[PDB]
Amino acid sequence: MAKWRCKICGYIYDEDEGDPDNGISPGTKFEDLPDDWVCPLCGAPKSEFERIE
Ligand SMILES: [Fe+3]
Repeated sequence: MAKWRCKICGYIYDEDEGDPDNGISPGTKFEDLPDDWVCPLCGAPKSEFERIE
């Protein structure tokens, strides 16, 4: 699946790994993250992410 990178801090959301610490299980698409999900490292919104893969 895709990788999305936070432009502010470089954190990569990997759809194959999800974000289990915030209740997002492996295999969840970036589009299916909650509208108000933020970068776990810097707090930037989804609008600051771009697909890198
Ligand atoms: Fe970030």
